[PDB]
Amino acid sequence: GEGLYLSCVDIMGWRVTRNYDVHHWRGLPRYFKITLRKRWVKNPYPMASLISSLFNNMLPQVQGQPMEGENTQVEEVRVYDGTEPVPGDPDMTRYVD
Amino acid sequence: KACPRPAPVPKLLIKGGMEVLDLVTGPDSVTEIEAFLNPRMGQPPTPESLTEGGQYYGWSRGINLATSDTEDSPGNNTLPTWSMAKLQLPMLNEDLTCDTLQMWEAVSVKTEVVGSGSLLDVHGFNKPTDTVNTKGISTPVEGSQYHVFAVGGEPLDLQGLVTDARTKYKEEGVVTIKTITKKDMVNKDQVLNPISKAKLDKDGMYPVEIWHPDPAKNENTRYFGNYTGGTTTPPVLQFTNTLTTVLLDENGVGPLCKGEGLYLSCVDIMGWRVTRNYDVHHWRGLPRYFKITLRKRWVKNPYPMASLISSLFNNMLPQVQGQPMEGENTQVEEVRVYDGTEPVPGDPDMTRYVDRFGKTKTVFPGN
Amino acid sequence: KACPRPAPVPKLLIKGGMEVLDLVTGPDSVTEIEAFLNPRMGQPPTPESLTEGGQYYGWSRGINLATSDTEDSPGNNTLPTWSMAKLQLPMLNEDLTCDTLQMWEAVSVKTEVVGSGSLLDVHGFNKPTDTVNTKGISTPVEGSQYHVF
Amino acid sequence: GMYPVEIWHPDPAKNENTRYFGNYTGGTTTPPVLQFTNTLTTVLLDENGVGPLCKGEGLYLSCVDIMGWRVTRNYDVHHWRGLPRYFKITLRKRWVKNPYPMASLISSLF
Amino acid sequence: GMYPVEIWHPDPAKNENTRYFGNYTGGTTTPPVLQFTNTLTTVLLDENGVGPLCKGEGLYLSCVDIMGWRVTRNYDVHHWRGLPRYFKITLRKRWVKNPYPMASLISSLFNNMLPQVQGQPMEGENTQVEEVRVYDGTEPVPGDPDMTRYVDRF
Ligand SMILES: CC(=O)N[C@H]1[C@H]([C@H](O)[C@H](O)CO)O[C@@](O[C@H]2[C@@H](O)[C@@H](CO)O[C@@H](O[C@H]3[C@H](O)[C@@H](O)[C@H](O)O[C@@H]3CO)[C@@H]2O)(C(=O)O)C[C@@H]1O
Ligand SMILES: CC(=O)N[C@H]1[C@H]([C@H](O)[C@H](O)CO)O[C@@](O[C@H]2[C@@H](O)[C@@H](CO)O[C@@H](O[C@H]3[C@H](O)[C@@H](O)[C@H](O)O[C@@H]3CO)[C@@H]2O)(C(=O)O)C[C@@H]1O
Repeated sequence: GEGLYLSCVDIMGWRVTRNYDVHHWRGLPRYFKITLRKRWVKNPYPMASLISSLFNNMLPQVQGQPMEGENTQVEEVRVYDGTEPVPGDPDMTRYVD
Repeated sequence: KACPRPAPVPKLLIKGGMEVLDLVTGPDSVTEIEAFLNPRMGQPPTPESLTEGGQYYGWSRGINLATSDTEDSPGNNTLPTWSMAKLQLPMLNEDLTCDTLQMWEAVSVKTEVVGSGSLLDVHGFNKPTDTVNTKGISTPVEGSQYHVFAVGGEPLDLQGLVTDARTKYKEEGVVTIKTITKKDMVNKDQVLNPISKAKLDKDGMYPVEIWHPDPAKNENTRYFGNYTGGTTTPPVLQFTNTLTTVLLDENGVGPLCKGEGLYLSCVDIMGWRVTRNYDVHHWRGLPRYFKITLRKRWVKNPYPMASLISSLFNNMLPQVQGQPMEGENTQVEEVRVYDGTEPVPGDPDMTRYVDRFGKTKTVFPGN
Repeated sequence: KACPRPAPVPKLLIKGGMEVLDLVTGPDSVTEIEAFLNPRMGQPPTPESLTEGGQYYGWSRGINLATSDTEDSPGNNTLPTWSMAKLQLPMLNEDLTCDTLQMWEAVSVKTEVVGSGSLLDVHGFNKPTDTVNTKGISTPVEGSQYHVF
Repeated sequence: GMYPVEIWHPDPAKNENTRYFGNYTGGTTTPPVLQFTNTLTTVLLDENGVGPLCKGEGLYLSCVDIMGWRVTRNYDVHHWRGLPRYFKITLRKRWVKNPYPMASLISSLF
Repeated sequence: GMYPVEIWHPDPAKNENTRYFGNYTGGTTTPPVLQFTNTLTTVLLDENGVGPLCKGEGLYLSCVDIMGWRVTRNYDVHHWRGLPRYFKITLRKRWVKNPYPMASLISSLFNNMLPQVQGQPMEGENTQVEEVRVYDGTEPVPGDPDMTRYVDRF
């Protein structure tokens, strides 16, 4: 954002009324002195995400079936980048019952 | 040591659900997505109890007829609807530098409808073979069938045509030509209403009885299927894990998911199952598998940065409402532009224009 | 370092409707024209009221049978007929000084008959499956079919 | 919408600048079948890579799509259904020789 | 001869090392059809030129052949027939990378230097494992690193 988020709590305890046991309680305030600088990072963002945003504008909203979620009807996915010599049993990893 | 080196097969990085995608891939790195759509025609999933919904799940409820020519109102479960979904994919990279970006481009896809075996159940209470002594086989699914599907980089563009523009479709819970174009149907819809065009924005909603893959002059979906009419007509199907198909286009392209989503759409009527109580001819469908193979393709960005960048920053500005320097009553009487420096002309009230290409000492007004 | 170069594809020049043709298309230009013809067999368009024309538009009206080997009356609305049309492209030649003119040549064509789904309406009023108790399905289109173009 | 199919046919002339096709599928109960596809293109190109030539800048599409009889729950009013057809005509510019140089009467009525 | 066909189907698992093919031809009176012939062969060869590799050292043949029903001239007791299928497989010897980690074998005996544990869920639908990240290389610092790689989370 360009935001600095301070957050806190400072309960001291119960203030008790000479009346009864209205233990209604007290807290104090807090000071902050942030020392901050300017640091170069790599843009986390893909600018034409907005071009994509545009496509998501011109492109209607669907209801449509579950291809994400808990009952996703996505059965499986695989990704391949390289070339590995034919594996024996491609799928044989950590055996646990 | 040099134990002979096995054949080179493409190396799987990781498999698993959609999240596997999350992982940076690289740029040649392909993704295989198996998934499927369940056949939603009529009775919805929700009445989970096989008593309350009788579990007609994946079955046209009953077949709601018509009064007579005058009145034909179907039922919202006497109505098989276009089944579909959208796969949401990761965003890939940019290069505002060379103004070029990469997209999710589908290539091939194997698909298969499953459950053709199910239509070998021949007990149960359908009309028996021999009605008479009430014996035989409880008659298999038969009747018209239809399977069609598509795969696209945007939803399916469709077109409505119907049998009788008078059918009393409900305004409620289904998308009809009306629901889309407010007004009612006309004989035109009934044949080729160039107006009656929608998008597959919903699901289990536009019935197939109406909406059809419209061969819009334009498309980023590949689709196909077929009709097979009839009443007794035998159901026929293809069990195979062998074949792939090419979403690739004529220029070697396939679809490209604009909006990092992939769109699957399809329908699979097998035909009517028939009760004994009566000829409550209600129909069945089967689910469909999908194995989409899509790669990363580098494409020329379409619309110019500025436009977006600065189209936005101009939409940020205070909206002004004010006098017309536009439209049909511009309070602007005139505009000229100069850059050069010709030597004095003659007629100072001369004009100048440029047309579909070039610039002209406008005709001496004297035509 | 450089720029990735997307695959080469035929560059669109303009798209829209017939007006587009007007563009000085050059010579190796290409034109894609999508159009469609409505099936004018039987009932003509015109009576738009689905009560007066019943809206049989896109249907042979009734079946004007004949009287006998001697007598056979057609009934012009009991008669599916050849549907056609003409696209009027633009004129291409202009320099007559040459013994070389230029003209429009058709190359290929995708085509598709649409709406086979329509025939999935099994309710409505057609002879039922079960005539007897008047039940079943208002029996779909069936019969000889013919498609040509 | 005039010449009825029941009468007129694509006469295979000696000569033709049109490509045509289709088929009959006779029958009474005969089920209908159709082809939904986006994918396939057809070539009007001829045996010499010529395809048609819009002599007279006209392009002439023509077709007929009978599907069968819809039979009224009544009597046996078999009135039959038809469907529409899309066309994506792909066409280019071809070059030719000026025909007019065939002088006055040398071609006139020839 | 247990899984009734009536129920079970060749599931196109995302993954497969089998080649199946078949068809359903429905109907009540539907006429049978076949192909008496020893002429052509079929390739189980995979997309990458592989074909099945008998994992285990087995070759698995599976099939079904309903021809339709034989109807008793008695009543209307159909009870259908099927025929046998022959197979002629052609197999070669192929080289692959080793799949069997002896460490598993030997460390199958490691979970015996310790017993079996019940204990809370760290795999399931209740994995009290809220999170895992794996890091390997080094990149300069990014802004928001947990970037919503999906368009809709915007
Ligand atoms: C076991 C059995 O007989 N199943 C029938 C059912 C049942 O008769 C009942 O509907 C569910 O227990 O009918 C099926 O068809 C029904 C379907 O066409 C629906 C469409 O809305 O209507 C049912 O009758 C309606 C009637 O048409 C409406 O006017 C009325 O308001 O409600 C009635 C039902 O209460 C049809 O019978 C079905 O699947 O539900 C067909 C099964 O074979
Ligand atoms: C719902 C229904 O059954 N519609 C019928 C109609 C209706 O009976 C009609 O619309 C009532 O106005 O009849 C249809 O058949 C007609 C058709 O065969 C035509 C062919 O020309 O003839 C009609 O009778 C004619 C008669 O032959 C003429 O000589 C006379 O001039 O006019 C009569 C009609 O008023 C048939 O009834 C029809 O399409 O109109 C078939 C529909 O299914």
